Amino acid sequence: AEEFPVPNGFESAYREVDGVKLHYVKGGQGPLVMLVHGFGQTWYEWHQLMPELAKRFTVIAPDLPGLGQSEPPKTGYSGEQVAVYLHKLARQFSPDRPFDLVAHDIGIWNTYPMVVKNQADIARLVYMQAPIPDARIYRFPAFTAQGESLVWHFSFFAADDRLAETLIAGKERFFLEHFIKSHASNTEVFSERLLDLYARSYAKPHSLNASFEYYRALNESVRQNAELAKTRLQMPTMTLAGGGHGGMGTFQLEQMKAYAEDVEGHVLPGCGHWLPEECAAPMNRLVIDFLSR
Amino acid sequence: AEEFPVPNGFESAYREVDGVKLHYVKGGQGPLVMLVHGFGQTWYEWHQLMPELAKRFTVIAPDLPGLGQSEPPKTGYSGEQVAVYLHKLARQFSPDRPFDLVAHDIGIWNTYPMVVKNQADIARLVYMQAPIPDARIYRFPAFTAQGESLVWHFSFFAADDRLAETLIAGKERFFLEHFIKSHASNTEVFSERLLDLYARSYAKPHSLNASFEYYRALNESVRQNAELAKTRLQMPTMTLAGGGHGGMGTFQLEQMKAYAEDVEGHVLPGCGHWLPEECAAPMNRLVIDFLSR
Repeated sequence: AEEFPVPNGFESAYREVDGVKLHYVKGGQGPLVMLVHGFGQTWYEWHQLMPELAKRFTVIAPDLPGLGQSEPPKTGYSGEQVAVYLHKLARQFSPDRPFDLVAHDIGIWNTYPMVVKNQADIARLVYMQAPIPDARIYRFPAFTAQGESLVWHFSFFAADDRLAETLIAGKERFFLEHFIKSHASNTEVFSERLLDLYARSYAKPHSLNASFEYYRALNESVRQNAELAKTRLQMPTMTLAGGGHGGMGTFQLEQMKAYAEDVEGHVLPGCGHWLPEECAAPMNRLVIDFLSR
Repeated sequence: AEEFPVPNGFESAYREVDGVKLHYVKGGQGPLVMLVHGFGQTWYEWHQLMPELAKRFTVIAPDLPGLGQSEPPKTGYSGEQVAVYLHKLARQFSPDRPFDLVAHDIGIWNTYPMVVKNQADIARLVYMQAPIPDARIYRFPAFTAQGESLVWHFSFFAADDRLAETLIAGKERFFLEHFIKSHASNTEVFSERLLDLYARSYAKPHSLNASFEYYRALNESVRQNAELAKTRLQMPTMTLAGGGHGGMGTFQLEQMKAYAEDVEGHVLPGCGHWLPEECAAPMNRLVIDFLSR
């Protein structure tokens, strides 16, 4: 019944949060670290980091609402709405201590509002490989002198008429493999077995739709964040980005400098978008050291 | 067999040009005007303008290579390669006199090189609703505060692994309706009957692939034009652009001023991309008046 194999010593479980049944994988002991995945993926993208982190922390990795084995949200897909589910989930497990947060891709979109509104609950923050929704996203190019651009998919996924679901249905494995590899530097880490697992998961009709609903809410999140951003983040923050094909480069740290007072950043040469898989060992090391300081 | 109904008094015919059988519709008497369609359509987009122009001109409307009933090109799909076919076709019917040219969308891409290389063969020029391929196209955004951007489809159509044909095959009628209407202001001119006609034509497998090969050659066309643009156009030119949803707005004229010495531009309010259909009366009047000087 599990969509992905659970690491030894971890449990797959469910918690109801505001009427929404969320799936997560949990292990370890100590202060809580929540890990939040992004588009095309599930909790499983963290499966190499989780056992190392569980040596020193309690580690929880949820499926975003509607993705993996988590139920769709009953409110909506904008960042402020989804962030409520994730914040209350973390609070069920760390009610008496601030917790750490690591997020990738749209996991950023779905956590930033709860970080900025509940700063006393967040001990340390790691964000990798996606902009915080704001006006800067309107500057990315539609097309480049080398071919397809990094984020033309924002428009593809946000289009109405269920454009993305209709074109991708029946071709979910084909599309996801193209999407992953077109934003990767290191494609060999994506075995046919691994692509099969991710494709089977997001091909569930409610999960295919949920994937794109995050993008259909992106302009709403941008508008939400315009007000939230008047309060800068005060906790220690680290950004990570790939320096290779598919990576955000220096954008990640430069944007975060406008949001956070105490921020450090690293660009990983030879790595693209999918840092936990393409560049697991150095990504894991940087996260662990930053969180363990 | 005709994919579209020929206007009364016109003939549907073919002509072999450098080994490629081009389809065209021809009527009228007098000096030659060639009308060149763009993406998603065929010669038929001109069918309301042709009877009017034919009162004063010989009018020819070819199908672009690979599209409508024309064979794919044997050289390639870059602007400079395709323009050879169109120039030679026009000169078969106007061997000793300059002709007029009207082009829409990627018809611009496929005619600009033969215009700049054979300026004495072009009496007057009308371009509407697309950039000439140059470095400006790398500045359009992937995503806008309103949502879908104008030209995110550049990356989609240019993507490798035949991404666009693989996703759109079997769904051509769905996709073309969405593409056309999302770039329109006056959407109700696109009846189901008309969409059926256009979709059946570009769903031919070689036409679906040809459609996207034009975008796969776009960066080559940009590199070609960087050299060709060192000479400005000297003949009278007019640009038209829609001012409504889907329209190029002031960009059309502002770019043309870098390419032409003698240019007047119009922005048609309440009109999007598909000027001949969305705004037939004002567009036809503008074109007929400009060519009748």
